[PDB]
Amino acid sequence: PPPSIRSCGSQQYVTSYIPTGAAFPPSSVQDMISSMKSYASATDLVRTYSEIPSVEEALSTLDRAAAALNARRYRDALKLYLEGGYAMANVAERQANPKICNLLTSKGFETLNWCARLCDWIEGRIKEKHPRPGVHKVGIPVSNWDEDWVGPFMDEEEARRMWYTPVYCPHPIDFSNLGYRLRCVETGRRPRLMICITMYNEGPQQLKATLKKLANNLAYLKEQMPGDEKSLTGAFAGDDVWQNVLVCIVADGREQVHPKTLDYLEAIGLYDEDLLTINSAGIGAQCHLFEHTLQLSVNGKCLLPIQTVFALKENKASKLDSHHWYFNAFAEQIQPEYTAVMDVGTMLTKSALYHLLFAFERNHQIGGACGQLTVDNPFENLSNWVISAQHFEYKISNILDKSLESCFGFISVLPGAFSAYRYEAIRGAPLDAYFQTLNIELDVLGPFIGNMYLAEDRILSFEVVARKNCNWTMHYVKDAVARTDVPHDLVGLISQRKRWLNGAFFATLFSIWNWGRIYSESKHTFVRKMAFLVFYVYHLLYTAFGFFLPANLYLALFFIVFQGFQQNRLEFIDTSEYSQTVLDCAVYIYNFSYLFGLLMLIIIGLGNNPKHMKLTYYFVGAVFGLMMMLSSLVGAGIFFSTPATVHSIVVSILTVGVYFIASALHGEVHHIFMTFTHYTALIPSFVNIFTIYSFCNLQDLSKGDFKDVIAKRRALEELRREEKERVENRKKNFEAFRTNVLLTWAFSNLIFALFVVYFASSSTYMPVLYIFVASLNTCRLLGSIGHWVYIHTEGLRGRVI
Amino acid sequence: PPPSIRSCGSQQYVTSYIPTGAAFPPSSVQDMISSMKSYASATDLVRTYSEIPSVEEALSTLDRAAAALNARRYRDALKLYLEGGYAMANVAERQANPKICNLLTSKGFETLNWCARLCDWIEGRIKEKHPRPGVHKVGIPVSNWDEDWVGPFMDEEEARRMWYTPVYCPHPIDFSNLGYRLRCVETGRRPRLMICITMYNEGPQQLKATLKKLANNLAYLKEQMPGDEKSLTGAFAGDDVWQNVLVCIVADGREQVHPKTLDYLEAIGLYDEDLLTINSAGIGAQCHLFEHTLQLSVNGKCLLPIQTVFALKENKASKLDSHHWYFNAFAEQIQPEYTAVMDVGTMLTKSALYHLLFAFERNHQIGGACGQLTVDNPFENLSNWVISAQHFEYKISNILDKSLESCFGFISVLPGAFSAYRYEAIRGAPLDAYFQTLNIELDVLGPFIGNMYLAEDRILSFEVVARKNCNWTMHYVKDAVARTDVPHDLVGLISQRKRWLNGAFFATLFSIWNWGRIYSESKHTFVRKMAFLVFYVYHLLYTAFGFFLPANLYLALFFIVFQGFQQNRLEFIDTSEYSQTVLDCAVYIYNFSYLFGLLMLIIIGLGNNPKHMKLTYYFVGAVFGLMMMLSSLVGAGIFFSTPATVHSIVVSILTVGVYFIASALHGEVHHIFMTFTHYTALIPSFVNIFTIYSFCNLQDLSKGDFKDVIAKRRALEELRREEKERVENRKKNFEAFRTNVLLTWAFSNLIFALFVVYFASSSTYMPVLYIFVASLNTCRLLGSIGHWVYIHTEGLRGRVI
Ligand SMILES: CC(=O)N[C@@H]1[C@@H](O)[C@H](O[C@@H]2O[C@H](CO)[C@@H](O[C@@H]3O[C@H](CO)[C@@H](O)[C@H](O)[C@H]3NC(C)=O)[C@H](O)[C@H]2NC(C)=O)[C@@H](CO)O[C@H]1O
Ligand SMILES: CC(=O)N[C@@H]1[C@@H](O)[C@H](O[C@@H]2O[C@H](CO)[C@@H](O[C@@H]3O[C@H](CO)[C@@H](O)[C@H](O)[C@H]3NC(C)=O)[C@H](O)[C@H]2NC(C)=O)[C@@H](CO)O[C@H]1O
Ligand SMILES: O=c1ccn([C@@H]2O[C@H](COP(=O)(O)OP(=O)(O)O)[C@@H](O)[C@H]2O)c(=O)[nH]1
Ligand SMILES: O=c1ccn([C@@H]2O[C@H](COP(=O)(O)OP(=O)(O)O)[C@@H](O)[C@H]2O)c(=O)[nH]1
Ligand SMILES: [Mn+2]
Ligand SMILES: [Mn+2]
Repeated sequence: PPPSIRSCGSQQYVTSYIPTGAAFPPSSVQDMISSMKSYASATDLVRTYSEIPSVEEALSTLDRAAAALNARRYRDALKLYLEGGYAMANVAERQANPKICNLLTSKGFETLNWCARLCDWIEGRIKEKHPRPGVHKVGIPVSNWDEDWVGPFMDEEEARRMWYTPVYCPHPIDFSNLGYRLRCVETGRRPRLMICITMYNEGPQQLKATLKKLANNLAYLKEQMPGDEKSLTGAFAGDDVWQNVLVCIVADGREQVHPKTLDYLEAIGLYDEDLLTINSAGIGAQCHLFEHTLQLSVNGKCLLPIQTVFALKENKASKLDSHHWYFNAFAEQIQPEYTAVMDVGTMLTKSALYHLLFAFERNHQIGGACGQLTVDNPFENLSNWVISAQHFEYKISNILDKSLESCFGFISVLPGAFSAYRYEAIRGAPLDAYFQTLNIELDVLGPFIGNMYLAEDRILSFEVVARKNCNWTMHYVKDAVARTDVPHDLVGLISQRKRWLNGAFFATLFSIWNWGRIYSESKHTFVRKMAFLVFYVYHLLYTAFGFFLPANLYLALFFIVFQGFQQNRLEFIDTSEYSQTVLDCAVYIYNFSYLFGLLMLIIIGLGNNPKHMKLTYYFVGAVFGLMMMLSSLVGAGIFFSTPATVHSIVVSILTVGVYFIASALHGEVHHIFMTFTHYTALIPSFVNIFTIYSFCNLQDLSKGDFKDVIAKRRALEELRREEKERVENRKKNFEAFRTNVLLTWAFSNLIFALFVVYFASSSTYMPVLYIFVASLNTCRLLGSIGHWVYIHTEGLRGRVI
Repeated sequence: PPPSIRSCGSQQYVTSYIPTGAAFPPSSVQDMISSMKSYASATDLVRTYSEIPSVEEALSTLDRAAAALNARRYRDALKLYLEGGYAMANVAERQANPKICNLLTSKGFETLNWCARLCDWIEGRIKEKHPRPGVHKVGIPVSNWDEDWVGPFMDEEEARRMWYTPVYCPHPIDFSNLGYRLRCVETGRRPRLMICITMYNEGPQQLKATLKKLANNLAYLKEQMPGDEKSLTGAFAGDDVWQNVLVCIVADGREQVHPKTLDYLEAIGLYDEDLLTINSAGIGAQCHLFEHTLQLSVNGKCLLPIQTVFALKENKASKLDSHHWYFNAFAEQIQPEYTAVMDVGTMLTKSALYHLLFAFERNHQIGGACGQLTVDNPFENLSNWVISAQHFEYKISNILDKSLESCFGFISVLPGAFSAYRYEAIRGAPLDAYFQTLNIELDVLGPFIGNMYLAEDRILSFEVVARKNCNWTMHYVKDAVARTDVPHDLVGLISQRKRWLNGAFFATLFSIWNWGRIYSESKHTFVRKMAFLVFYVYHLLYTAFGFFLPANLYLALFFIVFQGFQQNRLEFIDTSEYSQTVLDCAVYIYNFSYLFGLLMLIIIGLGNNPKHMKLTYYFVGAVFGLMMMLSSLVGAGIFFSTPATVHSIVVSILTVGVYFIASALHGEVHHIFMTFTHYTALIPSFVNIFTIYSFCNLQDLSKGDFKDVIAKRRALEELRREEKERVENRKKNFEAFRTNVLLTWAFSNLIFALFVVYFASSSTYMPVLYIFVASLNTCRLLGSIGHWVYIHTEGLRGRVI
């Protein structure tokens, strides 16, 4: 017996009782239903409201249909798809803009055809697996086109039409099996060189500069004459080079792309928002790819056409995911010969690609090459210290380390900007090892592999060399000069060095651990194996010395400066005078200041982000710079007051003058003279701050029934709770590992420093440090000299062998 | 002219071109539409599929309708509500269970009535603001009822029916204006005492124990005889007390409530999942409240009925939000006299509520009272050290600090478990200051107020005392013994102490800062103001001494033990012998071990969660315990070998024996004898570990068109980005503040310790420390004696004044 609940939701508050077990009489319920008439009025209103549909409602219905289809439910998907198709077909007539009307009509027809196909599939007439809407790319004219632009030759269809398609491929390896194709493959052009330009949250200026530089490089490649020994022959000839180069611009997400970048892309005819919004309504795209052959004009000069594929991912993911998409999908489809990788903003020079291709074609044994990296505008604004210090560091590191590692044909790390590979030695196992993280959950991999974040470049570099049944060796080219941009403040430098140091240390540990695979599996010449053994010994020694760097720096400064001041060993002044208070006060002040600075640095670095702590980092850097400048002045005075000796001059040469010798040999001597003073004032800051902060933030890393409803809710809740627990456990493990590593490092350094201070004197420790430093710098100088000899000789002596 | 796109979504890959500006001819489009016939087949399938609706689909449609209604869109809300109502009305007939059928029929009728009301409102016939579905509470019989249970008297309707209603109130202050009511108010009973039992992720055993203890307390209150001077008179008499007590059980979220707790609640008839799922389909409830008068039986004895309101919040929020809901909604509606707050698991004793009510009624000036807190089963399992140490700390803290602060009538912090207030001094401004965080975004409040997390109890305690135009003083009752449960391991203790120490320190700073309001605004007696001044001076001195505790502990241990060993000042052994190596080796070992331990502790505490670092914390605690035990043994030997003096014995008494004197005065002497040895072995661990880890993790804290669509998307993205930036900025500010505070604390301690070590000797520093400690302990002992005198005298001397 139903109570008086005729007005229960209408009134503000209503109380009722619902007995259980009576089940009610149906006649009373029907009488209650028939006694209410107002409902019809509401019904009429709804029937009046639903007559005219709306674009937004149709898009929402299509989105719901796509979500349901991705959820393994088809009947609701079919109903929603039919409703959306009919709604869009009705709506298309009302719109006034011809573009919008045409796009809506095409989308409606496509949706109706997909509905028919799915209905046929449900009946079992068509046998497929995981049915999806058919691929339907759309070509539209460009809004803005330059009437006055003279190029080699451009078909009207290629020149004035930009193509678009959304993709659904969840595993990019299947990008070609699902039936997707590009304009280049369809047209018959077969590019040989592919360049990937990753982009995420970047202003239009950097992209414009990169595209202009690429066009200039292509023009220079075109303009070279034939018949010369240094001229490339083959598909890279003149007047036809622009058809053999393809540029993939892989963005990282609509949510983070700078709006001005989107405006610039729309200006050059590569991104139209209306087409993206309309065509991708119900597909549920992982990415959207636009294709064009863009033409760029700067000032009064016209550049060469560039074939461009712009891929925009719906979600956000790391750069490794962008490389995954690029390499797997596009490389597997087009199958090029040389694959080049660079970041946005890397402004090349005229003669970079020519040198790279020349080296690749002539040598035939190079499994990967990298160019020299330099800072844009080093001389300009010489007042700033950080830019000059970074310029000096880039020059010295490039010359010495790259030369030495290229002599043995094993580059430790190719720069993430402007690197190149040949797509024959990285197709199989090396790429699989490159993308090991993206295919396996980090719980299975463990902490060691997981912590190798922003370091996979070294993984690929090692895998190319140690590939089984092959002998691929990396190489370094001097002339491939690429100009980047560096942070102008301390905080950005700190963050960048954090990433670089973490990746470098863990990749180096992995390489040292797995070096044996070269002898076990690879097929190299015996001389190559011996050279690799020598380089392995050198690498072990250098890593061991670099792991104990802060203690060595502290000991050197302390001993030399202060125990020459206190124990009267400075040669330009006698300190046997004074009241014995200053002599100990200097040492106490130095020790207390150093310890307090280190404590403050470690607390701040482990604690919070280094962006709001600008003043403290500036203060610590200034203190350390003053200390290092004072120590350098005292050392210079000591050296210039000593009557000099053969041992002394040999040590001084092999310790300090190796930089000047190498720079004069390679002709880059003026930069060193300009920037050595600036670099000398940041060495302790570099070592301490960067290493400590890198090791501190290592944690940072990526038609049922009621019973069915209840069971579904319980299962979903249980699964969510289990997933949350697993994520928490993984984070706990990574934090524990990073804490253990940091404790080991800090305590090893402290114990070593204390033992050396308490159980050794200056006359018994400094010779060992001098010998170690002299040995390392002598090895590096020999490597640089060997590389220069090779680069200036092998061209002429290639005729002999 | 439309291209051949008849088969575009059907095929795997289709290429087409869509010109812009032509707008297409409608005749060709219509001819293309009329040339396709297969669509009808699909249509038929949909018409066949949509005939039979489903419960889950109806619930999903209602949920979408509620979401749309909350989104200020009414037409779509009206359509979805009508569709869901019709679907549920059709579905209700098919179900077999009478309960499900009745609930579905009632929900369908309610939905249809709400649809009619909303349709009338849209036409403007009814004038309202923010229309919402009408409140409709449902009473259902309990599944399990005890046939054999003899109580005082129970109406059939009250005994055998449980009531339920979902609420929508976004601002709980409006809980009574929206028209919601409780069973107690409707029935005519007017409770006077309200008890809130917060719950979040707790096992059934704790809740069962708490309910059993509450029933025992009510029975003891009932059984007391009248006509006695110590017997309460009024609404708390016998045979009718159970009607004047209401218990609010406020959960914290369905996602985190332990399933066994839900099963237990369903067992005693307070939670039915089917009713919750069905009735709350379209309201969009912030909380769901069930009401019952539950009867509990344990073993062969039957307890007294308890009026219970169980409120379950849909989302998760802090305990402060639960108190907000409880206080505002229920206190404003019922308007009780005394409000009691306790946590789940607080097992009371028989004579707790009686003592609390007796004190409140007799004194008439107490604006809030708190009971003594103790550990359950202290003697059992005496092998464990942590439980005994916590028991000793609870006893000593309670006795001394509570007695001294109750003498001046200002308790620093009432325990979060088993506290009480009178609902006349907290109704206005004090509650507004209590809930300042929940009504104002933390950006406006700033870092200082925001960092006062888990400390609002002290805020309320201070606001009650310093209320304008009133004189309310807090009070402490000795006999209100409540037994809690304490963590058995070091890690849980560490986390709990982290929370407590953070809250305590920042609340203490706030109180010291704003103490002037008592003199400025409050209306107290002059003698009260003088007493508050004396207590303020004592509080300042104690806080100042406690801020420099680690340095004082280190100095005391170092000086006494090691500089008695090295400089031959231990009185039971002469160290003028030995080869001068041990004498300095002891000091060096002590200093190095202490510094390394502190460094490890601070790095670990700042670094990661203290749950996977169990071994390191155990090791550090063991080292510090061994050190403290050795120091205690050496000190005892020194004291017992000295020929003794009046000054020495006075210092020893006023330093150590104050604990024993106070415990013997209050009769709790056996616990101190049992647990003093265990507590002595954790003092350095307590101080260092708890303070450092508390200060390390301070960061932890809580029908449009296409152009309209594009503008909507852009606006939503911009708003989301702005919100993300604001959240990041707030987190940056809080991290910076906590880092600055930690640096200040650590560097102050280190500088003080170094200065005292280098510029002072044992004979020039220890007397000051002895004087300070003796003064503080003498003041505390005098406070305890005064409190005991008051508690044993005022009862007899109340006749005089
Ligand atoms: C730590 C050590 O032993 N030696 C230092 C070198 O590690 C360091 O070389 C730099 O290595 C990193 C590793 O990748 C390179 O980072 C890449 O940089 C490019 C261009 O700047 C960027 O596009 C990439 O994203 C980035 N890779 C990432 C983030 O994974 C960096 O280019 C190397 N620098 C050079 C000149 O090659 C050098 C650099 O100062 O210092 C040694 O001390
Ligand atoms: C740090 C200092 O100067 N003195 C210490 C006191 O702060 C501490 O007293 C404790 O204060 C906290 C503050 O609230 C109380 O925490 C509450 O505890 C109850 C029951 O355990 C719990 O229900 C509450 O949730 C919790 N409040 C929160 C989390 O905000 C604690 O009860 C107080 N302890 C006592 C016995 O009253 C004492 C305790 O050892 O130590 C002083 O050194
Ligand atoms: O989430 C991200 C962040 C960055 N990047 C790219 O990775 C590189 C980051 O380089 P970094 O900022 O270290 O140095 P930069 O060369 O940009 O100054 C750039 O090419 C970015 O576009 C990316 O693909 N995804
Ligand atoms: O998100 C939360 C976490 C805890 N609590 C309650 O707050 C108190 C936390 O007490 P704590 O864990 O510090 O000590 P306990 O007394 O529980 O051992 C308990 O009453 C919990 O039920 C809560 O309401 N919400
Ligand atoms: Mn860059
Ligand atoms: Mn508890």
